[PDB]
Parts: sequence; C-alpha cells; structure tokens
Amino acid sequence: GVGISTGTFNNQTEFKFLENGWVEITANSSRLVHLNMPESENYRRVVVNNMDKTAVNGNMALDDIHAQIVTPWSLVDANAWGVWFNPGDWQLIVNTMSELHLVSFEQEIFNVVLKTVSETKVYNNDLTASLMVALDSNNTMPFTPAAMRSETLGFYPWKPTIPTPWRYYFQWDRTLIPSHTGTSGTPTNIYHGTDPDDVQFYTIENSVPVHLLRTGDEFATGTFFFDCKPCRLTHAPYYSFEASTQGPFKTPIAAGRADGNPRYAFGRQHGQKTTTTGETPERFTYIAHQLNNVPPVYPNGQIWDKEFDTDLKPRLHVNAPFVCQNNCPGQLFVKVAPNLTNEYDPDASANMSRIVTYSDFWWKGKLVFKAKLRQQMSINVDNQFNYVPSNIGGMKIVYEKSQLA
Amino acid sequence: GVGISTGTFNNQTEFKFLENGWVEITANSSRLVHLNMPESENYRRVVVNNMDKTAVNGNMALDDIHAQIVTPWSLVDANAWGVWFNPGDWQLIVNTMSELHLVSFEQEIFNVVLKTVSETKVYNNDLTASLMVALDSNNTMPFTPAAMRSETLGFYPWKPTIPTPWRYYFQWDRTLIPSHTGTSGTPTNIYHGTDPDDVQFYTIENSVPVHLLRTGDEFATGTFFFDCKPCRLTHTWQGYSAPYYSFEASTQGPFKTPIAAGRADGNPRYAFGRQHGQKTTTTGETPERFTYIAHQDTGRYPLNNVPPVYPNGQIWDKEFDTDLKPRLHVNAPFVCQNNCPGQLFVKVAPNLTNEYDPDASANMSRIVTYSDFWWKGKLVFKAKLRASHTWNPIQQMSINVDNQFNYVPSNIGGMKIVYEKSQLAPRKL
Amino acid sequence: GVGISTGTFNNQTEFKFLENGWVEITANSSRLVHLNMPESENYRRVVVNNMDKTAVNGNMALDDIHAQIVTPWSLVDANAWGVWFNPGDWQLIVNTMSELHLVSFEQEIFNVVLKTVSETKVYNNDLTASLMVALDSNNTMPFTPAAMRSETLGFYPWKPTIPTPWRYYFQWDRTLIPSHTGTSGTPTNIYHGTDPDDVQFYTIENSVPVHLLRTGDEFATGTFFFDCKPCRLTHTWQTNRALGLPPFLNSLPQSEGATNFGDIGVQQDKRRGVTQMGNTNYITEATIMRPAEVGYSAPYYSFEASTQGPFKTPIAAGRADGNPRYAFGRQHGQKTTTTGETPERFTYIAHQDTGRYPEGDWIQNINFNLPVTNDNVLLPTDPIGGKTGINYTNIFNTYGPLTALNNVPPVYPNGQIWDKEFDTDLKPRLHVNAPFVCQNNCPGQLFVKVAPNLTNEYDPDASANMSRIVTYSDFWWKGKLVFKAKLRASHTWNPIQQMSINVDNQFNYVPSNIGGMKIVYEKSQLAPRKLY
Amino acid sequence: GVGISTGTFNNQTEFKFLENGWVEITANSSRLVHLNMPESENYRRVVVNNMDKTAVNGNMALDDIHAQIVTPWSLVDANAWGVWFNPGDWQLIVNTMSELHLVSFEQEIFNVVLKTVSETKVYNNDLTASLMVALDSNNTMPFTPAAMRSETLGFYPWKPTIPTPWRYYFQWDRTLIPSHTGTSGTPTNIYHGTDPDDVQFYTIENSVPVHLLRTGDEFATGTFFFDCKPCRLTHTWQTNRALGLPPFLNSLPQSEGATNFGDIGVQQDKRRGVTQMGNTNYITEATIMRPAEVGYSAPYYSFEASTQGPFKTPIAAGRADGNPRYAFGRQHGQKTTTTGETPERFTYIAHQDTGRYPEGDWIQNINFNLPVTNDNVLLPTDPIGGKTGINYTNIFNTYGPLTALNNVPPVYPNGQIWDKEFDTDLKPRLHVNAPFVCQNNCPGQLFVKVAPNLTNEYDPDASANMSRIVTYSDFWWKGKLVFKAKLRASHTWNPIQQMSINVDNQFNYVPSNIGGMKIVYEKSQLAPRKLY
Repeated sequence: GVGISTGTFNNQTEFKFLENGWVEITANSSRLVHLNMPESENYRRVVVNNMDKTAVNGNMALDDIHAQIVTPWSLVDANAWGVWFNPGDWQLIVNTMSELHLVSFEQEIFNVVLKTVSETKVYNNDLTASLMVALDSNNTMPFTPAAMRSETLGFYPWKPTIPTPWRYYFQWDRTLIPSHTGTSGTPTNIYHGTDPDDVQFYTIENSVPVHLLRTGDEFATGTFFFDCKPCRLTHAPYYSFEASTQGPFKTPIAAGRADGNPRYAFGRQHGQKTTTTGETPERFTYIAHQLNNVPPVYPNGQIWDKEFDTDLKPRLHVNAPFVCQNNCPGQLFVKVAPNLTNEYDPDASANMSRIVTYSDFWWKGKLVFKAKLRQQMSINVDNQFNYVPSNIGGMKIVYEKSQLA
Repeated sequence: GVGISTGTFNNQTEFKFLENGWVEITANSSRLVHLNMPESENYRRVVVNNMDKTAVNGNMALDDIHAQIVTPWSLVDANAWGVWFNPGDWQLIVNTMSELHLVSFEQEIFNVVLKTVSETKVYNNDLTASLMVALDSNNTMPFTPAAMRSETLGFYPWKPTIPTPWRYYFQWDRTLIPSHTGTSGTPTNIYHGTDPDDVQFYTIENSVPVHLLRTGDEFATGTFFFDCKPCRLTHTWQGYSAPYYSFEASTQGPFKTPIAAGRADGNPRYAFGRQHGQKTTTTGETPERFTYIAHQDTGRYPLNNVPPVYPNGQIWDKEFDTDLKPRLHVNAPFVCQNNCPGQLFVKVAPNLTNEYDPDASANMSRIVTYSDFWWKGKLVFKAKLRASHTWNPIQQMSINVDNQFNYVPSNIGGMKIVYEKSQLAPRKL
Repeated sequence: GVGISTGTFNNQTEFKFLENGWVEITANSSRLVHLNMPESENYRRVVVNNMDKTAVNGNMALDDIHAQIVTPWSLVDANAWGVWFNPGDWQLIVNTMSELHLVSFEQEIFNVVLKTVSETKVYNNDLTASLMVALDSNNTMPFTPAAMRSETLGFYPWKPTIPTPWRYYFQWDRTLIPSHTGTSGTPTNIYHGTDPDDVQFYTIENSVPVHLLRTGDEFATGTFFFDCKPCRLTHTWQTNRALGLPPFLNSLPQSEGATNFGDIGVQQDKRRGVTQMGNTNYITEATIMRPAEVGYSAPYYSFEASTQGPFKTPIAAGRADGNPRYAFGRQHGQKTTTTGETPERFTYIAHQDTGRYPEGDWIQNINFNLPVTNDNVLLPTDPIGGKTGINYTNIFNTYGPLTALNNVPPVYPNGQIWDKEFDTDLKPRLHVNAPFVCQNNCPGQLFVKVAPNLTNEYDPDASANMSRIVTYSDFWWKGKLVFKAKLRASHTWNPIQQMSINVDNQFNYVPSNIGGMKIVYEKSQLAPRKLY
Repeated sequence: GVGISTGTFNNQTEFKFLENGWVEITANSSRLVHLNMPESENYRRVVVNNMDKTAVNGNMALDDIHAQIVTPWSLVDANAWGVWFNPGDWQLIVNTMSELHLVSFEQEIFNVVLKTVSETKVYNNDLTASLMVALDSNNTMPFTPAAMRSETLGFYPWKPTIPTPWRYYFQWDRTLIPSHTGTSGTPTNIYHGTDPDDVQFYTIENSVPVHLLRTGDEFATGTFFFDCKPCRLTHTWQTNRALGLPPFLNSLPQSEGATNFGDIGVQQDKRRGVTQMGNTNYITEATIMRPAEVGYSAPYYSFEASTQGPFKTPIAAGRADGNPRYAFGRQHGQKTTTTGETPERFTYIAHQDTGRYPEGDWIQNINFNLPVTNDNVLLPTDPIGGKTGINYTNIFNTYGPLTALNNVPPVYPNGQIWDKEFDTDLKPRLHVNAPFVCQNNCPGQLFVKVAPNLTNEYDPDASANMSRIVTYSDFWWKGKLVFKAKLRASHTWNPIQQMSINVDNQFNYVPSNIGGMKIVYEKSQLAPRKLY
C-alpha cells in the first residue's frame, strides 16, 4: 500500500576488477525529481520568429526561427557525464584507464509522491492521483538529447532536480539572404510555411504504452545493452555557414585547434557555483590537449547519441564520444495526470479547470562500463577550493580533461 | 502497511548462566527518537576562529579553532554504558563479575511516524514521505564517537531522545606560539589555510547505500560480532609518569598530551546534560560534572587498561589506521581490532513545495516535517563470575543513607544517574 | 490493514455439561475501554500526609500516610465477579451448584482506535500513532488488585469503561502513638523517610516486554491455568452446640404449642457423658466435650502498628464487626442516574454463622462454684483497665489447634475472584478478600499506555515538561474465564433457601425510564451443609 | 482493505425451470441502508399511558397502554413481499403458478461506510470506526416482525432505506372496565404495574455474538432452510350450498331469457335425499346434508380482556369485519411525492368467499312450524339485552369439528411472508398475518448499531449521558429468498381471471414527471380451485 518503501537510494561507484587487467565500472545515480503539472494539456504548434531582431543587416547568425510542438510531457534524460560521477571517480578513471566501453544501462522510478495545494497555503496528499510514465523502447518519438540545450538531470546527488519540458522541432521552410554591415537594402527574410510531405505530428499517447503509477507502485526499464566501439583516453573554413530550408546553420568542424573548440554554457543544476546571483550562466571553452574520436567532457558532455537514419553515415559525431550502433536507450517521459474539478464540461471552448497538483518521485539509474587499465590529474593550491563546499553551502563542478596520457 | 506495527519495545537485561562459571549478559535497549529536518540540505564547510579569546596572552589552552563539514544528517549512537544498563544491572555486573567480554551488537529502526506542521499549529500525518537511513557497513566515513561530546542517546527508557546532528573534521593548517599572561608582545596567531594534499570530503549519498523508510517498514542491522580482549572488573592495588599539563602542537594546532594514568590530574572529568545523568527538573544551562577517581593507583605523585565509566563512558572505539598502533586508548575499555559496528545515519527526506525550481540560488522552500521513530538494539556481553580467594570480603557497591535518593524519582519527574566505580575488587598483580 | 476488524465482541455465558455431575461455565466478558494519555510521562515519588487530620487527638484511625510511585501506565483489571456474570447467571450458579473451581483465564485487546484533539473541537484519526501494551507474565511487579479500591472494569457490557492509573506503594517509615479525646499533649506523629535497604523502584520498561499496537493489530495473552482449591457455594450452620449426639429426651411433649417443651429426665450432676472440665460433676450441653471448636474469637477493632503505620487486624469470620463493607461507584453497581459523589454501600452479612457473640461470653474461676459470685466471674460488663467502653472480649483470642473455619464467601458483584499467595516462608491459611488463592503464580497483569505523540518543538536537554499532541485511545477488551462446578443434590426433606425475584427487589434488575441501571448484592452460600 | 469492494449489488429474479413442472424462483434483493447512531446508549424502560383519551367514556378501543424496553439496537427486517418482488414478477407468479413453497434464505451486509459530522457541515470519513452487527440464529430474542408496523426495508431498489429502531414488550398489568357515553360514573382505569414472576430483560450483548465491521469487511449469514407447508395461489368458491350433487331437474327451460328458469318437478315435501333435520320431512337445499361446513361465523368486533388490557378477537376469513386494512408510508407503496402525514390505505377484499353474511342468518325453534311465527325465530333485526344495535350474530360462534378453512392469502406488497410458530404446547391451526409458519425456527433477526465513538472528556462517573462524536453509517444489504412453485394447468373450458394492466391502472406502474412512484396492491389468489 501507501506505507511501504518500494526502492533504495544508491549513488555509489563500484570498480570490479576482472581478469586480464580489465575493470567493470558500475556508476549508480539517484535523484529526487520534482514535477509540476503541465501549463496546458493540449499539444501546441508554435512558431518563434525574431524578425525584428534579425531583419537588420549584419546579424545573419542571430536567427531563431523554428517551429516546434509544445508537448505537455516532461523528459527524464540522464545522458550526461556529470549525472554519474563525482570528481573522485573521474580522476581515477582518467588517471588509470586507457580505453572505455559503454556496456549497459537501466532506470527505474520509485517512491512516487503526489500532493495538492489549496489556499496562505496548505499541502495535502492525494493517494488516488497517478503519474503517467512512458518508455520509448522502440524510439517511436524523435530522439531529443537534453545535453545540447543543457537540460539534463542535476549532477549534485544531494539536491532535487526537475525534468525538462519536452518538445521537438516541427519541419518548416524558410529563406534568408545574408548581408554585411552598411548594405543598401533589406534582404529577403520570410517564413514560407510547412511542406505537407514533411508534416509529422508525434504524440506520446498514440505512440508509446503509458504506465499509470500511484503512490505505491514502480516503473523499471529493462537492462538495455550497448555494443559501441571503445573510446580511447590515451591521446574546415572559419567564419563559415550553410543554409537549407531549415535556415542558416554554422558548419561542423571535426576537431579542435568563442569559436573553434566547443564552448559550454550552463546553469546552477549543471555545475555552476550555486549561490552566485543573477541569470548569467558560467561558461568554459574545452581547449583539449589534442579517425580520432571526439573527447568526453566532464560534466556537460553527452554520453551517447543516435546513429542517423540517412543513407550516408558520418565517421564521427561532434557532440558525443559514443554513438548507438543500431539502437539507443528508450527516452523516459513523465506527466502528472489530469486532476479535474467537478465543473469540467468538454463542450466549452475554455481550457479545463484542474486541481493544482505536483509530484515528487525518486529516480535511480545504473550505468555499467568496462575499461582497460593503462599527466597525473591531482589537486593543487590553485584548484583546491573548487572541490569542496563554501561556508554558506555553495558548490561547483569545474570542468576537467578526459585525455591526459 | 500503515496500520500494522513492525517491532517490539524492549529494555530487559537478561543474564543467562553457562558452564565453567561464565555468564551471558544480553542488554536490550529501546528509545523513542525525535528527528527534525536539517536546517539546510547543502553541505557546508564551516571554519570557527576564536581569535578574540585566544589572542589574549595566557589563553593558549582555550584554543577552539577548527574546520568541520556540517552534514545534513544525524547520527544515532549507542556507544555509552548508560544506554544499556540501569544502576541495578551495573551493580550486579560490578559486584559479581571479574572479567567482561563483548560478543555482538545489532540495531533496528521500527514504527516510523512522519508528521507535518501547519499554522495555532495543527499536525497532520503525511503517510507517503520517507525517512532516509544509511548504515556505514564498511566504515568508510570518519568514526565520530558521540560519548566524548555527551551526544549519545538518552539513558532513561521512558524519556524520548534526539540524534546528534553529524559533522566531521575537515583539515586546517594553523600555528600558535604561546605567551604567558603579562607578556607585552603579541605572539603569532594565524589560520594558515588547509593543505591540498590532505583534503577529504565525504558525502553519505556517494559512500553508503541509503534505505528509504516510509511509515510502515523497517531497517535491521545484522549482528556484528566483536573480537575484543577481556576487560578487567578488578583493580591492582600494588605505573608510569608523564609531563604534567604539557601541550604539544602540530599542523592543526595545540593539543594536550593524553596520559595513561592519573592521581586529581590525569583522571577524566565528564560533563553532561539532562538526558545523560543530570537531574531532569533542574533549570539552567550549566552541565553536571564529576571526576572519576579510579582505584588502580597507576599514577604517581608529582600499566593497566582504562576503567569503564558508568553511565557516560564509552564501550568500544576504533583502532587507529597507522602502521604502529598504541598500547591502549584512553577513552574506551574495548577497542575493535579490524572494524567497529557501523554508524547509523538518519535524515528526514526533502518535502518540496510547488514553488520549487533549482535555478534559484536561495534555499529550497519546504513543508515542515519531523519524524518520531522507535529504535531498538541489543548488546551481547560475556562475563566470568568472581571467586573469593581472600579471607576478608571485598568492597561492594551498595545503596546507603547518603546515596539513597539518587536512585529513585523525586516528588515530580526528576531522575538522575550518578556514576559508580567499576573495579571495586582487588587483584594480585 | 487499517480497515479490517481484528476481533469479535462476546459477552455470552455458556454452561457446557459433563458426565458425573460437573459443569464447565465459560464466562465471556467484553468491554470498550477508554484511555486518556497520562498527565505526565515521568515517574513520581509522591508522599501523602494528612497530618492536620491526624494531629487532632483521637483520630488514630483516620491515618492515610503512604508513599506511592505514580506511573504513567494504566491497568486493565477484570478481577471481580460483576465483570463476568450478570444477575441471572449468578442466580443459576448459587442456586444449582455446590462447589466451584477455577480452570483458566485469558485476555486480548483488539480493534485499537487512536484519535487526536485540536481546537470548537475537531477529532482526527491518527493512524500511525501507537498504543503501548505490556503483560507481566512472570509477576515480577507488585500485585495490585483493583477490587479493593472499586477500580475494576465496568459491570455493564453496553457502557464504556476506563482503566485505573497504576500506582504501587513505595516504602516509608512512620510512627503514630495513639491518643484519646482531650489527651495531655501532642503524641509523636512524624514521617521518618525511607530506609535504604527496602527501596524498590520498578518500571514497565526495564521489567517486561512492551508491545506496540497500531489501529490494525491485536494483542492476546495465553490461556493461564489455575490450580486453586475449590470454593464452596454452601454454608455451615452448626456451632459447637450443634455437634454430636443430643441428649436423650426421656419426656417428650404430649401437645402442640411453643409452651410445651420437651424435658431431659435426669438431674444435671447425675447425667452420663464425657466432659473436659475434670473438676466438676455437672454435665450440660454448655460443658459436654465437643470434638473441636467452630470459629474463634479475636480482638475486634484492635489496631497494630508495624514500621509503616497503624493498621486493623483482619478478622477471618464475621458475626457488626468483622463483616466486610463495600463502597462502590456508578460503574460498579450504584444507580447510574444518581447525582453526587456519595458511594452506595452495603455490609455483606454472610449466612455462614460460626461467628461469636461477644456479649454472651464469660470467663469464670477454675474452682467452678456453679452459682458464681461476682468476684469469681469475669463478664463483658466488667471494665478492663478502668475503661467503661472496653471489656475482656476486646482483647481475647481463642485461636488454637482445635479451631475450624470456612473460606470467605464470594461477594457478587463487587468482590474479588482470585488473589496471589504471599511470598513468605510460612503462608497464611486463608485470605479475607478472595475465595481462590493462586499457589504458585497468578494471571499476569495487563498494562496499557498511549505512546508519546510528540510535537516539533521537542528539546530533551531543556528542563520544561514535554509538549504532546492531545491523544486518546478506545480499544476493545475481551476475556474468557472458565469455571468448573458440581451440581447439588437434594439431601434433605425440606427445601433450601434460594435467591428469587419478589415484589420488593423487582426494579433493581431492570432499567429505569431514563436508562438508569444498578446491580445489587446477592448472597453466595445459600444452601446448608453438614459440618459433622 | 479500505479501497477494495467486498460484494456486488444484485436485484435480479431468476426463473429456473426443473422437470415435472416446477419453477425455482430465486428472489434477490439489495438496498443501501442508512443508519444514524442511537439516541441514547442505555436500555430504557418506558410506559405509555394515555389515560386522557381512554378515560372519556366510550373510547375503550383506543387503549394504547404498554410497557416496552427501548434499545439502542436497530433491526434489518426483510419479511415483506415487496422487498423481494416487483409487479411484473408478481404477475408472472400469480397468473401462472398454483402452489408456492419457501425453500431458503440468506443475508449479507457488505461495503460498510462510516462517516462523522463536524460543524456549515463537513462530512469526514472515519476509517477506524466500526459497525456492530448481531445475528440471533438461536431465536433467543423476542421475535418482532416489522411488517405489522410497516417498518420493513423499502420496496424500491434505487431508493436508500433505514432500519427500524428495535423495541420489545415488557410485562404490565391493566384493567379497563368498559363503558358507553352517558354512564353514571368513571369506570376503573388503572395501570397496576408489573409482576415479578414475568419480568424478562433481554440484552443483545449478553445473548448473541456481536461482530465488529470496519470499512473493508463483510458479514454473511449462512443459508437458512425452511420447512413450511405449501401456500396455494388459488381460491375456493364452493360454499356449503355448492357442495355435492345438484338435484335432478325435470322441467328444463325451453327459451332463453332473464326469467326463463328451470323447475324441479317434485314437491318439496316429497323429494328424496338425506337431511339432518330429522323431525322435518321437507327436503331442500337449505336442508340437505353436506359433508362439512366451510367457514364459520364468529362474534364480530368483539373485544376481550386479559391481564394486559383489552384486545380484538381475530377472525380467520372475512366476508367489513375480518378483512385486513393496511396503512403504510412512502417507502412501502404510497406515492413518494405526496406531502403530509396520511398513510395510503387499502382493505384486502379476498376473492375466496368462505365468509359469512350476518344479516342473512337466523335461528328458529326445533319444532319448525314452517311459516314461522314471530316468537319462534331470532332474526338479525332482534335485540340482545335490549340494545337495538346488537343482535345475536354479534355474539354468535359456530366453530366446530366440521369447520374447513383456507390459509390466509398473500398480500402484495405489504404482506408478511413468514411467521414464527408459538412456543405453546397447543398451537393455532393458522396464523392470520402470513401464509407460511416456521415449525421450529425462522431466520435469525439481524441487528445493527453504530459503535460508541467517544470523545476525550469521557468519565463513567458522570450522571449525564456520554458525549459522542456524531456518527452515521451507510452499508449495503443483500438478500436471497428462494421459492419453489408449481405451474398451473388449465382444466376448465373457460379462461380464468388474471392480473393485467389496463387504462385505469396504467399510471400506477410507471413514474411521474417529478420522479414519484407507487406500488398499488395486487390480488394473490386468482385461479379458482376445485374444493369438492
């Protein structure tokens, strides 16, 4: 019933030394996930357009036009290195391993809590409510990794996290004619529409089976198994763009030398010193010491990515060190179910009235690696106070290098 | 479920006699433990610096400068004699036993209650919330014995108790040069910092498995068996010397030299609160104190193991990790040779409001929550009955007209637990 | 879980019949027990002293000095007849059965409910809180029968009852030298304190395992089995004068009438017989040697003082003096619709005879000059020590090897069923408060307590008393007391006395028109029995 | 647990057809029963005494004098036809079936919901409270059928219903000497009290096991099996005059018409046959012997007195006198939208005849001079005792050995199904209140009561009533009542009378605009039966 705990928290990293110099690294991660109800229950097709900001000449790069489907579901995405390791185990990993294999992965949701709010405020339990959960075992919905927009789960184990609200790109048509400063006119810059052949409207309910979870039950994924090739730990015009119906896009660069090497911007969930004020994210440029695979990036580096469905297939992915050879883990989508009031009628155009409900549920992840034992990464006077908390409770995770030897 | 209890309260002390003059002494103990949520979840690195008191010349002994990690957890510690034995059982043990061993220790948390508070206050059961419990099985965390700070559980089975909030020493660099009162100059007094090489930052989440306990399920520690040497409940009437009141110093600051003997210099002086011996209905913040003047006469005017001190003294302690280990520990009679029983850490889980978002730098908004959970443990000893070698009788503890009323309550609920000596019998050296 | 009932209510009485005349009387009793939380969680050593009432000269008997350890626990005690039998069953037992054994006993608490109070008032279920239950099976703790204080459970299955807050005598030392009205000064009336070696501080927590019960669990004791001697539901009418062969009447009467008596045909000094007064020729029914003595005189209303203070001497058999007096409240027999604090009272005048009549006794000189002179005889009229109100019977004591007595009768509904034997080396021959006495061990006392339900502001290092959520519990109690009894036989031509409803006591056994019930005392030893 | 349902609502009637022309009618019934807590938890003894109304002369029949023991418990009674059947099912019974037996019966309470009210009004649940449920399987309690007060469960499946508060008769003595308007003084009219040898105070706690039901458990009464005689759904038209062989007719009619009668040829003083009136040669249809007497004349609107005051003499079969008059409320047939205190009423005019016509009766002298003079005949126009309004038929009784009766017909929807046979040594041949009579045991009555939900201010020693949390409970009752019925076969050429819907009675069997519903009365015995 309600009073039985359904799981156990686990955030230890286990290093099981095997025969012939191999080692199995089991990274357990566990977070307390907070989830508020959706803003609206209906899917919305919204087109953003910053024409007033980019109709001016000489800022072709500042283009934001994109059509996306706002989906009420929220995405639980642990695809980032910071979710699984603190600086101690990554220090051990970079210092003592040589190659690294991505082995297996599982998740589970446990100890679901659902609460309601009413007027001053009072918070009450709703034992009858439910949390809608869906796992995309067959990848019906599009693959949307949250590490790109920096919206994965928080890297700190002892603080809660929120899942990112889920959305995907609609397919549209756009043309923009570039120009330099002092150009003698306004180039063409319009939003055509959507090609009907490219219209695709995915929905979680039609696609994936949804498990309704009350306060006393669980959802658990199967142990999804990888077969990716290993990544070694031992170790192109500039000012260029291209364009299509998507609009302009900066060209890809295979390897490094606010340009060249990749720059990561991030917030307080994702390694920034938590207690600093302001909305400004803290940033780093990953100047690595260096086909050759891209290097991992503690903690905003994405771990895995999907192979493309195109006839062509690139030699390497710019954004992740590993790539799904044939299949990826299923994306986990969550949503607090509609808690309706008695005044609901569906034949009124007004949006439905709902009881203000929110959910707290614990997530546990397990991620297994296999690695072969081979500078020395170490603490020093300069970097010392980055790896311990402040007086008033702040903490940061400075980025670190994945290839030293 | 919610409506079914999970364990039984027990404070019985059981004497089971065995062959060859040995006695098994099973000391059960049970308490009701009140746990508030942490003041803040974030791990804090706090430095305290009493330079105002220490800078005055002659105040070297008042050095209270240190650095500590303030954990968002609390420790349930039962490493004190008073938790297990009432005065009558201690009288029986001291008066009839010559030697004493340890056998085992287990624990459990049962009947979790988890309540919330709303504004005039009104109290509501939140059946869904969880109590985090983590037992450091492998002794990964620093061992922080609670008896030295009088932080152990209460010694009265009827009064509820509280767990100590947990905190451990971070490393700090410090130096102080002494100066007597009347010295005109100001000595060196500086907090140097902390060595990078010696930094250690542990968290409960990454170090130990953490069980969640809703309001109808248990946690049970397996019976951890000791291997300690015998403790003698007799004193030799028939020693060593040391520098009196000499304060040595190191990277962390000054520290007094421990002495393996005593007269009142050298003898340990305890200070404790109302949970742990002081009369419960006396007002004021001052602690009750005594000095344990042992019978063994190991000291000399200006070796054998330390006495047991009832009710405030320790039972066991962890052996040092150094290659060369000391002859004895000044603070407990027994010492675990490879591992001590694991430390039990408890915490009320976060209970967030709808307003929460982590991109704000401020502390999280929460629903006020507190936990009442029953705790039970059993501590297994093994003792040998004495034999009357001498013609005369030995000294024995006894109620008498002076100490009579210490052992029974007052006209109101006042109770106190006075210390008794623990090696009354003499032994031939 | 929470919503499943965990037991049944049963207040039936079953009379199962066995071969050879025996009957098994299984008496089920069930109640709804209401328990408020303790006034304070701590143990208190309270000392009571009514020095002002006792300092007045002549009030030796009004002493109430004692020292009691007040305890947060409450005791669920069912040791009284009214808890088990209603008046109709008692009619059946006393009228039909002769002997009455005690076979077994068991208890169980079930369907625990537990609520909280908060301010107007709102009552909320507090499911996760606990009721704290203990059963002292080994009888390590002091025995405390609730029957003596009118503190047992209620005698109505349809009224909720309450448990008694438990308390036991701590040791004390006291001296109270007597006085009469208008004595020369103030006698010594001081409270010494407590001697150290008799101190005994008991607590539930250290002594017995305590079970924690939530809204959805039970506690049941085992079936205790007694070994008590039989109690007799008959009574003996024969004093010494009624034993043996009566004298041969040589001259029987020739007509009916109270005035026409029979006559013994031989002069008193010429009669034949056997007598113990060897220096006398007279043989009379007052002087003929009987086989033994039935009953015994005792110094009635004598007070003796051990170290704890004065107390009355118990008298084994009554006539007045000796006969017990029961005072009881509205749970236990007083009319429930009455106002005021005055208890309803009765004196149980037992039918059993074998008492003494102190105004009829006398002592005379050994020489035995039968028309006795004043100087050779001592009467109840004669003062002892010059006090006009005291005579020799107030100090006399005929207890000896020749004395024979009966056990005290049962007293429905307020009396006590069983009792524990003293732990002394030499034990008493009877108990004045119960017919059955456990020889080795008695039913274990059952203790109950509402567990601490703390508020967020708890701080055990502070000296102030703890703040608790106001909690209270209602739990159903059920018990099963099994008797074994023999049926009587019509030994004699005449009928015997039986209990019966008549026009006088009719309305004592049915409720009034506003719900007022009462239970009135019934005699227990109606039928006569041959002593010799 | 709390959230798992524990039964299924069912109100189907299933007609299973066996071989040899029998039908097993499985009557299921289900009702939501609402129950408030008792008004007062004590058993009360209340005397009703309307001396004001019966002291007016001539109001003797308005004697409402009685003592009863009002109890906290409430009774669930389903002993009425309307609870089990609807008009369509009743039609299929009475139009098709000849005999009806009673086979089985079982009950079950399920899905107990308990709620508490706190002052605006907010209705909170109380998952820990309990509902007491008792079953008198042994029939130890006083039997109390609720049909004779119209307090059975309601007859509509969708409406919720309430159980009757329970009460039973205590003993009393009364005398009421009758009088008429214009009498010279006040007759004796006094409540004598109660006699001790007849006192009987039953309590549910002491006499049956009582189960506690929390929200999540059931109580299932086992299947009770009847042994009652067949109730017949046919009626007997044959009076004494219709028995036997008719006379031979010589002059049969030759034309059709209202006045075209036949004639018996022989003179009345020359007919052949057998007659009882031996001194009379004349043979005729009022004279010819018949095998036995059908029906009996009884003294109508006669009253007799016993220790408990006056009462009416019942009559087995009515023609007015004897015909039962049913008064009933909105649960039990009256139009549910009606307002005000007035029961809907019907008088059940049975089809069966077997009655008497008092204005047609007469007695004449044994000589029997045929054109009887005035002084040789006692007509119903003749006074008895000089009273012009009271004739000989008012005091007449001709029950005898030759008297044949039919059992009382069923009455739909308010008629009682079964009744308990008297515990007397000599038992009545028929009961007038229900067709079936249980020879040894009827089904155990099912008593219900909300448990005491106390507050923290309770002490038993207070004279005032205990303070309770205002509680009420809703629980689902289910019942099955299995019959066994024989299908009729058409013996006659002609068609029989049948129940049928028509234009006049159309809107009695369907609801109104505002949801009102009514259940009108239906005739039970329709098809004629061959008596002889």
